[PDB]
Amino acid sequence: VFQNFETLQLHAGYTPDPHTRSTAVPIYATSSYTFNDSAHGARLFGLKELGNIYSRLMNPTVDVFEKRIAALEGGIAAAATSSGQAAQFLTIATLAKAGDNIVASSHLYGGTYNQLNVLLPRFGIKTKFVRSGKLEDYAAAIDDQTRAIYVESMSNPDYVVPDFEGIAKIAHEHGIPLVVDNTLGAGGYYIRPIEHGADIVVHSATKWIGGHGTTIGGVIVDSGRFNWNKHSDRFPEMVEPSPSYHGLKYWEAFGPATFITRIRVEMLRDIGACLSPFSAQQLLLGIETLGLRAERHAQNTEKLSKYFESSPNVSWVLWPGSESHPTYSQAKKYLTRGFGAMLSIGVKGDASAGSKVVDGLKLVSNLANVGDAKSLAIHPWSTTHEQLSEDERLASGVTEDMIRISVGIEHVDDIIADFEQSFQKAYG
Amino acid sequence: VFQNFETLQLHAGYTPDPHTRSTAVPIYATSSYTFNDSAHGARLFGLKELGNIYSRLMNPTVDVFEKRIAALEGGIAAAATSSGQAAQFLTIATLAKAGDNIVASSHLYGGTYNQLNVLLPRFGIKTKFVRSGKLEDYAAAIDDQTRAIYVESMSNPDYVVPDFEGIAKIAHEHGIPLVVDNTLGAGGYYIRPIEHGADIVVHSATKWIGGHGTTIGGVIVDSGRFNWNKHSDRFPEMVEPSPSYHGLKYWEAFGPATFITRIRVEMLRDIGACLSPFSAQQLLLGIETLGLRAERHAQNTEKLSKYFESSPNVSWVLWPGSESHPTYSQAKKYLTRGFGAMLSIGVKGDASAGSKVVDGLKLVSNLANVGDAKSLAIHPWSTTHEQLSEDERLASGVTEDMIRISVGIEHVDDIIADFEQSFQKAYG
Ligand SMILES: *[C@@H](N[C@@H](C=C)C(=O)O)c1c(COP(=O)(O)O)cnc(C)c1O
Ligand SMILES: C/C=C(/N=C/c1c(COP(=O)(O)O)cnc(C)c1O)C(=O)O
Repeated sequence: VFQNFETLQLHAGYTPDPHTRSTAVPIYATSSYTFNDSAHGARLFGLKELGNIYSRLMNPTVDVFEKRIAALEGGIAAAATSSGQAAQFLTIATLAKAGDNIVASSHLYGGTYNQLNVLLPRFGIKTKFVRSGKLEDYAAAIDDQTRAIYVESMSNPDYVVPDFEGIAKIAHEHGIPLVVDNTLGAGGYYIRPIEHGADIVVHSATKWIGGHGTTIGGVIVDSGRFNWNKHSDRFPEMVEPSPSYHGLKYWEAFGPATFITRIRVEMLRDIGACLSPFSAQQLLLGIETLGLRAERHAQNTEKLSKYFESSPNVSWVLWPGSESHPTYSQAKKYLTRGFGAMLSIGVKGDASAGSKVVDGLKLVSNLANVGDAKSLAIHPWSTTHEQLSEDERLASGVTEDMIRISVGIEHVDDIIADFEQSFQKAYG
Repeated sequence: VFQNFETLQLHAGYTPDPHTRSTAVPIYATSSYTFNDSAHGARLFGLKELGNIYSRLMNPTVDVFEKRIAALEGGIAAAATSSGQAAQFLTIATLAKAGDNIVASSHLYGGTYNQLNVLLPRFGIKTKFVRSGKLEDYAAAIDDQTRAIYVESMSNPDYVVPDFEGIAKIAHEHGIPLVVDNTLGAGGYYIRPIEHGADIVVHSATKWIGGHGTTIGGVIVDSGRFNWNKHSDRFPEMVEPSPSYHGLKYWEAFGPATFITRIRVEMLRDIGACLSPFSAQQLLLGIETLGLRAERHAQNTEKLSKYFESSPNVSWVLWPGSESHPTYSQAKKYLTRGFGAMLSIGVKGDASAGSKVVDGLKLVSNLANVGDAKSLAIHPWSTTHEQLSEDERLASGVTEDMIRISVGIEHVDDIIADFEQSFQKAYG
């Protein structure tokens, strides 16, 4: 047992196996695992014994990655997926089925919005979007078919910080879990939603968790704290005999691990959005420095917001740590280890000034990603949120003059100098 | 243009890029691809220009994998998935939505059956199973909500070969595509369903395509031969303005590549079951020997069926090249380059005779996989088909005494000798 993020990110969930004593995690580039005998195979498939069967469901490299992220977020267990989008999809598909709905903040990553608003309705799963952040609107949107409340721990790219505890209380009084996308909380370093009532946490490990922009992946973290038996009227599949496994009852067999066990033995087994062990190993190398990177990211982001605030060329600065931020009181309560790695800005001049400043950058990179160690910038109105209508973009805090900046871990003087010379060129 | 499988498996879909001139396919371990300028990023996201955006959707290593398989199967294009299960799920989820159904053969790999019988119904998508293989029963099952016919080119694990041409006509005359799971066809080497009417081909690339049991992966191959416009009454999303892309009309923009385009810009984008480049490079190493391996696999299987036919300890041999096989007339018609890499057997003795024989093998491995270069054996009643009810296993051809054998490319004498010594320990 360790308390400290900086120790867990190096040590949790792995012990050198006695056979090789390998200090680093091996890459188990295998699809299969040989049975000891026929009866052993029968027990593994019959869920009468834990053990490796097939890498669509489990892999010892992926397993270290799952346990470590679980330990950092404070959950009991995790399941890795092939992407952050798949982490969201498998979660929602386990909680809900045709005829159900979920309640969700309207401030979302554009891919999430399109998934909730376009894809899932094809399967009879609808989403009601709440724009205000007000507790009473979240409560009003819930009905008898609702199966979750869904929010981002810091919305991409306007950085709304939700009232985690208030929203969790509403969810729990209605008998539904709170699902938090904690991607912008950097693996639990900036924000730890399970400590504030979240029942399930999903991540795009592609971002800060991975940290180096090499690898797509996602992960689903189960708090173990939602009582599926007590709320079985909304979730009968969690307690009733399972058609997939000859009347197996998940709650009776697995208890607090019921949700994440279903994710694995039903959803990964049948949807098949599994993570490669090569990908897991790249994510593990990033996790080994997650706290150090997230610490420098937030320091650079703070200094860079100061420079932007006093710049004659900057119209506005959106940074969650600012006392003029619309949700500063939530940010102050929940972000006590740095106010994130992100800021957005609007620049002065005509409609083409935003592109001229980005295109003039020579150190910052213009691409679709966040949470690289390299500094990035993009115009989300035309990119990450392009699929939404203009009204849905504005309802998500995405404006047409906004430049989203993912602040890297380069020396902050070089980042500042890069904008400062790009400003000279577009203005004077 | 090359004709020959043996040449395509080494050359199709890749030319050394002029910058590095790398003869082998590089591993593009990157999440992102830097824009030339802001306008370029907007053109990419707007689907106005072809180009790398983000590895959840596209990756140059994965692109070679996709093009090479499409060329080997005779399709216009392909999309990779994280697993064979994901390939099937994304395909059906694009053809069907809540309220729709598909018609499928009852002779299915157990995970596919569970997908169709248990998972997809939760999304309002039901499956009607046909047990007889009779053209009339396939036709009687279709109704106005049907969206495809689904068959395996050689069913796992009784090796029923369908009447491809007859079934493809039933599908096309009712306005629906024939979707064929060609996993046991070995990437098109043994069977090329598109030559016999199939519109969409799915593989588990985990099997013979990869050929070394290192990597999970899937692929979807579009023939480009199904007129979505002519059948827009059953598939309106193929022609009607798309809510994901501001009214874009897919058929009008992409024509015969419409289905495979939606797989990428809708399903891989939103479900996110993508393949990593490390996985793709492993599978490309497989594909470079696929014809050589499949040829040796089938030579060994033929000789091994001969050995089993004349063994006193064997009760029955099930091999699609046998003139006694139930669908031998289909097999003789569609399998002209070797009768596959699989056989099944039942052994004399009590209930525990099959386990005695498998457990006594020292060269053949007892595990869950087919299509490894190493020879494999398993008991599908308690493993790959365990989730099915007894009646469902029997209607898929699976019985309790069945030993499924994936014949490897070891020297056939060592394979035979392995069975001999296990036969002598268990039968005196
Ligand atoms: C292969 N399924 C194997 C399970 C270990 C087996 O031993 O048969 C398979 C699949 C699933 O593909 P993934 O395992 O998700 O890549 C799909 N269709 C067929 C016909 C298979 O054999
Ligand atoms: C290019 C994509 C970026 N976003 C990703 C993302 C995902 C989706 O996660 P995968 O990309 O599927 O791993 C989920 N949740 C959040 C808050 C995200 O930011 C981007 O914003 O620029």
